[PDB]
Amino acid sequence: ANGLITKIWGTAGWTFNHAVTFGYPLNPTSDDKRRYKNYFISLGDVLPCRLCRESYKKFITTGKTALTNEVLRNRHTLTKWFYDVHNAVNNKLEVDYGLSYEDVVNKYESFRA
Amino acid sequence: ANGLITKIWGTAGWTFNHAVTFGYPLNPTSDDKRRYKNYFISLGDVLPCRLCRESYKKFITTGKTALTNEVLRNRHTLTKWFYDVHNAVNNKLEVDYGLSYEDVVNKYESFRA
Ligand SMILES: Cc1cc2nc3c(=O)[nH]c(=O)nc-3n(C[C@H](O)[C@H](O)[C@H](O)COP(=O)(O)OP(=O)(O)OC[C@H]3O[C@@H](n4cnc5c(N)ncnc54)[C@H](O)[C@@H]3O)c2cc1C
Ligand SMILES: Cc1cc2nc3c(=O)[nH]c(=O)nc-3n(C[C@H](O)[C@H](O)[C@H](O)COP(=O)(O)OP(=O)(O)OC[C@H]3O[C@@H](n4cnc5c(N)ncnc54)[C@H](O)[C@@H]3O)c2cc1C
Repeated sequence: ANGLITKIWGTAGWTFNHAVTFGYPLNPTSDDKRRYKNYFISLGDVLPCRLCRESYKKFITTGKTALTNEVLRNRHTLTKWFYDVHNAVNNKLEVDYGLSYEDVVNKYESFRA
Repeated sequence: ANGLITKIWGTAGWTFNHAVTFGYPLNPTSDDKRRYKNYFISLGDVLPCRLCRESYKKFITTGKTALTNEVLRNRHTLTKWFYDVHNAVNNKLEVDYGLSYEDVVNKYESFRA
């Protein structure tokens, strides 16, 4: 019983991590790509819910949600990828917020510093 | 121009990561220690704020907030360590919340699955 109910960390986890993708450079270096890739892989090892970890790991290594080098090309590809991952999880949970990738871009860019 | 104002990611970041520490095993294996250690080091590479990343990296490599092997001993040590890191950032920002470690444990344990 090492897991915590999603009520406390679920949304915070999504918001923080979407913000992370929007802080990615428009034109990243080889180091930026390596660092962010390692972060998102490690993220799967620490989600406070076993089933969540298993599902996440499956998503980032299969289909269009797979974390590949193409996903790390730029801010656009990284933000789109995580957006897709979030939708993949939503669908598995039988929900769909009908939010377009553009709605998300407009939302997070409103917080650009 | 890659940063985001803290209003969107600050609180979410603390909440999600404190939750991560409470999901850590009571009696971790060498593998668990390595995986969580790598995650918390990588977290410093992706905060969407330049000086925030620098401060965090300095906090986890020096002083009482250093991420040493002892911090990874068990759930108690890892959760206390991140509570200390949060207080270190608070002190740097001249913010005082007065929350005790016991208050934090009570809050997150109430969501124990
Ligand atoms: C990596 C990760 C894996 C998870 N895996 C599981 C799991 O396997 N099983 C389980 O029970 N729970 C899982 N969760 C939790 C879950 O996805 C929810 O956070 C939770 O069920 C709470 O639901 P919610 O309806 O508040 O919405 P969230 O999905 O918490 O609410 C997110 C908010 O973001 C918006 N949003 C919706 N879709 C998108 C999108 N595609 N992009 C950007 N914003 C969007 C809306 O504004 C919405 O209110 C996971 C969380 C994370 C962070
Ligand atoms: C690693 C990291 C580094 C950051 N660096 C900076 C920075 O350099 N400059 C800047 O302006 N902002 C920074 N921020 C943001 C900042 O820490 C706040 O999140 C933000 O100012 C909003 O403040 P808030 O009052 O909601 O409090 P947070 O500090 O967001 O609010 C956390 C909430 O957690 C609780 N809490 C407070 N202390 C503790 C504790 N020790 N342990 C557990 N819970 C506690 C209270 O319930 C509180 O409402 C950083 C965030 C992270 C996640």
